Amino acid sequence: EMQLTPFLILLRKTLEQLQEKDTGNIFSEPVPLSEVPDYLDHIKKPMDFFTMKQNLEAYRYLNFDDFEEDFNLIVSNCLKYNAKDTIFYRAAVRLREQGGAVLRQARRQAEKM
Ligand SMILES: CCn1c(=O)c(C)nc2cc(C(=O)N[C@@H](C)c3cnn(C)c3C)ccc21
Repeated sequence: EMQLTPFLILLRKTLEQLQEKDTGNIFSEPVPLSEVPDYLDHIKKPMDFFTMKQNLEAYRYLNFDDFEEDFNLIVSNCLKYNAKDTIFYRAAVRLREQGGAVLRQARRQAEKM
């Protein structure tokens, strides 16, 4: 199959590209429960890009689909929690669109290895 090191290099680059699409950095860190005290009542598995970076370096993404699954959680959690008329909801829609294109290109690179 493929070697670990180039795959992790690719995931690192892809994660950076996804964060670049989050210009407000609203997905960069876990949603602050100090300010959203009911968040865990609705969201079973919080996700954010800092947690994704920790998972990456902890060797918890060994295939592309697990990495993409956690990105999709960032999006879906935000769509679930926030009303449609909020900036947060619309930011998740835009991230789904822009991040999907980043991910399709990165997957093509993974399939080259
Ligand atoms: C879009 C994801 N997201 C949500 O889905 C919901 C429901 N709330 C969010 C709230 C913040 C947030 O509070 N950011 C800044 C003002 C702040 C204030 N104090 N602290 C410690 C921080 C980080 C960020 C993202 C959020």
